[PDB]
Order: sequence, then C-alpha cells, then structure tokens
Amino acid sequence: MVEVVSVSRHDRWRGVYVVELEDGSLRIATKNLVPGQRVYGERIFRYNGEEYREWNAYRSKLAAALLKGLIELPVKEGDRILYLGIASGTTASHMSDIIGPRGRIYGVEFAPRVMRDLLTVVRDRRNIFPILGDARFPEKYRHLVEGVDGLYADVAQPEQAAIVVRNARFFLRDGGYMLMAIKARSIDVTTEPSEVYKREIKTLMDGGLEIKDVVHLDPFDRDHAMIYAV
Ligand SMILES: C[S@@+](CC[C@H](N)C(=O)[O-])C[C@H]1O[C@@H](n2cnc3c(N)ncnc32)[C@H](O)[C@@H]1O
Repeated sequence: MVEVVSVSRHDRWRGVYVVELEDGSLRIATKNLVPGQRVYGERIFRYNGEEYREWNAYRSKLAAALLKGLIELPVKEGDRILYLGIASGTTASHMSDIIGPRGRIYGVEFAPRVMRDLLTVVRDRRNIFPILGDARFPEKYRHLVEGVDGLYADVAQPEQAAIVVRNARFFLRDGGYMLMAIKARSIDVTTEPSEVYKREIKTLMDGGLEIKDVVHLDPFDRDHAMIYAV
C-alpha cells in the first residue's frame, strides 16, 4: 500500500481518480475491480474504505494520452471493447476497472507466450475475454466478438491502420470510438507529419473514421502518439 492524502474522481474522465501523494505530487488511478489483486506491480492505494490501482502513464499508453491532454476518455462503464494487441493486460486491466462487471474487453493477442501471461494476470478478471489470434484476420474470430462500443489498437506493427479498418468493419458500432497507438515523433504531431504517419491517417480516413484528436505521448512514451477517431 502507498499512503495518500486524498483521492477524488476526475471531473471529466469518469472511473479515473486523481490521487495526491505525501509530497503534493499527483497520480491517476482506477478503482480496483478485484480488490486485493495487483496486475503489473502497480502500486495500490486505500481511501474511504476502497482500493485503487495506480494507473502509471509510463507503463500504459492510454493513461499517457489522458495526461497529455486527450480531449475526453471515451472508455465508459459497461462498454464492450475490442482490444487489438492486449499483450499481458496492463492497459486492459484499467479498462476492465472502468467498464465494470457488465462491460467486456475482447483481447486479441497472437503470441502464445504472451497469452499465457495474460491468462495468469487476468484469471480473476472475468470481464476480460482473451482471443488467441492474429488481428490481421478478424474473420477467424468473428464468431467470438460481438458489436463493440470501442476499438483500441496497439499491435506495434507497420500498417496498423489497415488492420484497424478491417476490424472496425466487422465489429465497431455506428459512432464507436477508435483509439490507435501509432509510432510517431513529437514533430509528426506538432510540425508536419512524415510519409508513413500521413498514410496511416489517410487509411483511417479512407476507412470512414474521422480523426477527433491526436496527442503525442512524450515523455511517458517518446516514440508514440495516440490517435482518437469516431
Ligand atoms: C505494444 S504490445 C501492447 C501493449 C498493451 N496494449 C498495453 O498497453 O499494455 C503489442 C502486442 O501485440 C501483439 N501483436 C503484434 N502483432 C499482432 C497481430 N497481428 N495480432 C495480434 N497481436 C499482435 C504482440 O505479441 C504484443 O503483445
């Protein structure tokens, strides 16, 4: 347990909590869906009789995107989410906290060894539904994934936008959100987009996604931005 001076829900990012530590320094955290359990050595706080899990933006790109000024948190209580590249569940565990018992994260991951890890991190989180499969071939898991409210993509592969569009066509509800971690330098966001970056964005736009926000993640992640589209 880390001691905290206060915990209060953020005014706009529902399910996310602003935590002030001893020294007046601040963190964000989610309310633990499985009180007593720790996913990636994150620190745990207790306040008013409830347990919170620190959401460390240096280990999760979505927390980084919020702290870098992403316009809104589109992940909501009860959402069904298709998560491409779930890995061992770091960011998904916080999505699982926010969405609560009636939400679902369908977590696609293609490496058996990473899947085993995820099964071992997420064995008591029953709103996470791991799918062993390659996100390039969503037809092979169409029978396992219902309509989703949102699509979150972090597969760390070139030409991720084509994978995103293909999955969105199969699964993403009308007006569903799409959050995509993209390899990007600060200058791609602030100055002028590189060739490879521009083409990812055009692929999304050509796929009917319209870009609502983009934030670079430095220094939480020096090499990525978060693209947000609806
Ligand atoms: C950057 S890690 C994701 C980190 C995770 N999203 C988080 O925030 O905690 C990318 C993961 O995607 C998986 N991956 C790469 N290509 C894939 C593909 N075509 N389909 C499914 N998973 C893939 C890798 O095995 C790896 O675990």
